[PDB]
Amino acid sequence: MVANPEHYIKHPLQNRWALWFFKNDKSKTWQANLRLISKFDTVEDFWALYNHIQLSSNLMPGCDYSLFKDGIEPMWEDEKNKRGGRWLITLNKQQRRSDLDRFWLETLLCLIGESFDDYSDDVCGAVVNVRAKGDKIAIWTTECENREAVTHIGRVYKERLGLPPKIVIGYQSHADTATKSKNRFVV
Ligand SMILES: C[n+]1cn([C@@H]2O[C@H](COP(=O)(O)OP(=O)(O)O)[C@@H](O)[C@H]2O)c2nc(N)[nH]c(=O)c21
Repeated sequence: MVANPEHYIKHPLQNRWALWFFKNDKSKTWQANLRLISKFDTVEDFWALYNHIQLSSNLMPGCDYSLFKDGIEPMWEDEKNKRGGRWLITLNKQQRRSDLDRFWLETLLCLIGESFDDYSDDVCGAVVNVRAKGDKIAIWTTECENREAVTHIGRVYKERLGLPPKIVIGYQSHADTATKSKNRFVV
């Protein structure tokens, strides 16, 4: 009689997120090809978007999805990414059907669930690149000199995906990727 079961129509997330899509439309430049699909700030709206969008393993080669916090564009040029970098995970051709979709959904849940605790503010978003040569998934962070935040993020993320502990993943600064002719950290 006292303890009435309570329920909620919406369950807000701690941050608002935006899903971006990149298509290699050869009539446009790189930046013009990076477009905002939609924003969400609740569990219900995340699942409504995820269940009704094309899987990463079904995208054409050269396409990308990105989930970034509201106000952060998924590019090195953004103020919140300029001094940052990314933890990069590389997949071979065999892993497209077996790992890509599982890894990306686990990455999305990692982000929206704030799995990095006190280093949550260092997280900017994640990107999945679908490529014929090999797929890639990355988590983008705001400051490549914050070693404690970067390595905590990397360690929690690598363990979450269930990656074998013997093969390392690297963290590349965006300033180094933008000038490539090199990893700052490994985990
Ligand atoms: C993420 N990123 C990708 N590029 C361009 O995309 C190219 C390839 O970057 P990629 O698509 O991340 O890797 P890929 O080698 O598997 O294709 C880079 O050499 C840049 O020309 C980018 N170009 C700009 N301006 N800004 C970015 O944030 C950015």
